[PDB]
Amino acid sequence: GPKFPRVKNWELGSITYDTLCAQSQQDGPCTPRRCLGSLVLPPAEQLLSQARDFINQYYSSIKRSGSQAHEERLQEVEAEVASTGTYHLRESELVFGAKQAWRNAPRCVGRIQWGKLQVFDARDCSSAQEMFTYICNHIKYATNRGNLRSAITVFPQRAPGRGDFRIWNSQLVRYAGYRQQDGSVRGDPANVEITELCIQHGWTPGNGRFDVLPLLLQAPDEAPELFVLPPELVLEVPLEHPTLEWFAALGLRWYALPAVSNMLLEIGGLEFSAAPFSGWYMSTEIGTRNLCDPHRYNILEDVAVCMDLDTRTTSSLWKDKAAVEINLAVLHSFQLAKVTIVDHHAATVSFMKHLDNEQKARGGCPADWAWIVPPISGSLTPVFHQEMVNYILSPAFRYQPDPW
Amino acid sequence: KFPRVKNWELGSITYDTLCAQSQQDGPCTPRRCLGSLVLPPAEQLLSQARDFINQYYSSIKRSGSQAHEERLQEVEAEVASTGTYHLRESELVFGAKQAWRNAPRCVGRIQWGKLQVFDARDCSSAQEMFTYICNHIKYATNRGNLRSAITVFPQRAPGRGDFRIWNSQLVRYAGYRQQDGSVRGDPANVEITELCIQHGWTPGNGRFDVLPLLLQAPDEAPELFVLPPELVLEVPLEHPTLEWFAALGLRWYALPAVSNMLLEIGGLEFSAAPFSGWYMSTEIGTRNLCDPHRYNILEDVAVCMDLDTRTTSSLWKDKAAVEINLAVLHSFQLAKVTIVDHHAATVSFMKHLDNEQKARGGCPADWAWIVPPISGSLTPVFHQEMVNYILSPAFRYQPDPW
Ligand code: HEM
Ligand code: HEM
Ligand SMILES: Cc1cc(N)nc(CCCCCO[C@H]2CNC[C@H]2Cc2cc(C)cc(N)n2)c1
Ligand SMILES: Cc1cc(N)nc(CCCCCO[C@H]2CNC[C@H]2Cc2cc(C)cc(N)n2)c1
Ligand SMILES: C[C@H](O)[C@H](O)[C@H]1CNc2nc(N)[nH]c(=O)c2N1
Ligand SMILES: C[C@H](O)[C@H](O)[C@H]1CNc2nc(N)[nH]c(=O)c2N1
Ligand SMILES: [Zn+2]
Repeated sequence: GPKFPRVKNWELGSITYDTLCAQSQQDGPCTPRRCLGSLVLPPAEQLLSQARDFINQYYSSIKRSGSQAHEERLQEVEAEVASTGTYHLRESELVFGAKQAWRNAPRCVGRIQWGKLQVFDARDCSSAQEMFTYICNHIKYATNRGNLRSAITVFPQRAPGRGDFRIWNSQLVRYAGYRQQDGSVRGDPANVEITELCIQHGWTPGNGRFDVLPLLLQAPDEAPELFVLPPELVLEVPLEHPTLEWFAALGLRWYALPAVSNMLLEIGGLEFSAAPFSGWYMSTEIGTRNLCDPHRYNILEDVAVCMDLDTRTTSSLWKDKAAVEINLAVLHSFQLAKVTIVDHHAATVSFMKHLDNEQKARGGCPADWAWIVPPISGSLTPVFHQEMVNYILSPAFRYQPDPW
Repeated sequence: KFPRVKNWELGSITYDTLCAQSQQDGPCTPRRCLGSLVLPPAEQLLSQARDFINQYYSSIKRSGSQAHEERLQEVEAEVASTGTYHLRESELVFGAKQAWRNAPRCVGRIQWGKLQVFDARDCSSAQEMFTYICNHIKYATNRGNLRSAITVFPQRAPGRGDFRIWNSQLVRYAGYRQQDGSVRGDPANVEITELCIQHGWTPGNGRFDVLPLLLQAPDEAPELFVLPPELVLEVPLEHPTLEWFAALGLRWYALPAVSNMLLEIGGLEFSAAPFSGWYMSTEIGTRNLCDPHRYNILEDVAVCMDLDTRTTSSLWKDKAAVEINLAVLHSFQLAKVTIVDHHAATVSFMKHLDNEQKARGGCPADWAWIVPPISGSLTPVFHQEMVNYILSPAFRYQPDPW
């Protein structure tokens, strides 16, 4: 074959060549000498070239590449950058850019859905209070009484010598994590720092395991302001198991809406520092990671004890048995509650379909194997057996430093 | 810059400095990561040779000695006259252990210093190869108390064909392709099965027929050798509580022994150098029995358990897999054959990472291979960042001989 990465599926014996990776402008963490794939954490004329590239992507997406409108838009952008140092996206350009950022996200297994994204344009927002209103609207629309809908809300872009719009919280919904006197944590240990930041900024803390955090919202060059979500806007699912009656007695729950709020959306050189987006959960994110990680709720031993498993020897597979029942409880409870959720089998089958769609549409799909393969039952899903090429395309969602 | 390597469960950071010692490239470039891929003159030989001799004398703390200097002259003298050289037995022993230590895909490396090395470099015929292989199997098997071992046959030489073992492992079950494309037995072994028959083997018709070995002395047709049934220890599979499981008629062999890899030491290449340890239960329970392109028994077990097969959200697949793994562990424990579960194995690997950090300043590891195929995030290795790179001595893939 050709001189592009050859990609193999070991289950089916089929081969593809990734030619899309040629479009990658930005380097990842690896070199010839060493693979750094498993690592969680990897303008002037510079703006113009990123902007030109994005405008070319837009016009090609609407099959008007080389058109008069295409060439006029290019001239517009360079003139605007020439005089002001920056430029602004048309509305349809933002919608295209946000969908493309999602389509481009190598860590997202949900990308079959990429073309179905509600884009709320909030580039008119001028205060923290209005951010909150926009966010509540997002949450209401996206939650939709359990019939979840993917959405993103985009706040004003970064601007030269003016402060950023930032949502301080890592997600729109987060449970408090309260550091105890003994040094243990009540609630979610992932959220200890954001919890202590909320208190420093005047929040009156609770002391439950599932206290919903307020939002800390920052408008340009202002201290962040604190906003409590009205509890009726935050849909949650109490967890029960279909046959283990005691599981409901554990008082476990999770919220419906996974909504990432700390990522930067980059489109044609422009940087949207506040641009929260939401989808629906894959069940392993809740049942395996959030509930069973040792550094999260860590409930495995408790569930195993209730199941009367032999927790004293690794070889009884007590961890695997408990984890499976916890995942089942998550699925069953969301289903009973009528809240959209997808299991890791159905999600990974749909990601394989996505890989085939993108092979034909673009000649490849950037994908992070370690993130795509679910954290339980890996080789039981078709993605385990699929080789993947990881690279950065733009538009992109990127990590950005915390605002404090 | 040297890689920062973080453990996300403990918050601890190390820096890998061992990777600087890498000379051969992996598949990745700055543009794109290819880490998930399964398949990625005299002065050149001389520099690899010297570097390996330096590794050796350093390992015995005699670096810079008379012995060291003289050995470097011997190697130099032999390469300059003949284009090649030969290893002393003790250097071979050191290189074999180092190749294993360096194997990025191996979760069992806490064991690396405990390897029995059989020198089979005085082998001159397929007949002799078979004798050496039977001794390896008998030693390694040890009536169920498994012992890691490697047997090293003669190195590649410029003027001739290679010594090769055609089979990918020393023990493999036949796969018989049916007229309608389906397979009886192990679908992974269809090609070696046909090669065996074609070289004269009378085939069986079972799901677990142990294959003969095809052994090749240089520039000769391979020869067929049936392993004596008493040499191949096997474990019938049953479940501690599910009575019908035994009725599935399942079984696996005790001894995992890879026989198709090339061992490279100091620039010299050992095209036949089979090595063996003991199994991690997920290799059998998860991959060999449940891969859809392997024995693919998930659905049969699910039905036997009376699971709801009609929907993925019942997690029938996850439930059947767990019980299959449990049966493997139980059965091996019952038969007194060494096995390690994925929790104990990954915990030991974490200890190995820490040992290697102190000893060498790093450890090459291939995350996708180290994390087990079920319950990944339930093991500590899932949460550990890892740097993959090629050090020498090394085990490598090589082309199939046919
Ligand atoms: C439609 C339902 C969706 C499902 C089932 C889904 C599934 C997932 C899963 C399972 C992860 C890994 C999360 C983890 O390990 O914590 C993920 C990560 C990601 N997803 Fe999707 N997703 C969906 C919608 C979306 C939407 C609407 C966007 C953006 C528009 C998106 C962009 C991302 C990004 C950027 C990451 C990486 C997060 C990070 O690095 O912190 N996802 N998603
Ligand atoms: C002591 C018992 C051992 C255990 C439990 C162990 C564990 C493993 C496991 C689980 C794999 C991945 C296998 C797969 O996914 O198919 C592996 C691969 C490997 N192991 Fe170890 N191992 C052990 C001994 C050894 C020994 C003695 C050597 C060499 C002297 C070795 C070298 C390798 C190599 C080269 C691979 C990669 C094989 C390939 O790429 O096909 N292992 N081992
Ligand atoms: C939109 C959406 C859908 C869906 N099903 N799931 C999600 C949740 C993704 C949340 C990912 C959280 O990532 C954190 C916690 N684990 C790894 C770490 C990676 C990371 C680091 C940083 C600095 C930021 C960030 N967003 N993500 C989001
Ligand atoms: C020593 C040892 C211990 C232990 N627990 N397990 C083993 C067996 C390792 C089996 C390796 C099988 O690898 C093949 C089949 N799946 C991935 C593929 C990788 C590969 C490709 C090629 C060309 C050769 C090769 N040896 N391995 C060996
Ligand atoms: C060290 C390792 O990269 C890390 O634990 C990764 C592995 N795979 C993952 N996969 C997903 N989806 N999410 C994660 O947070 C992680 N964590
Ligand atoms: C495509 C992907 O890399 C491939 O399926 C790998 C994943 N991880 C693995 N890990 C181990 N131990 N053995 C394997 O064969 C594989 N296969
Ligand atoms: Zn890489």
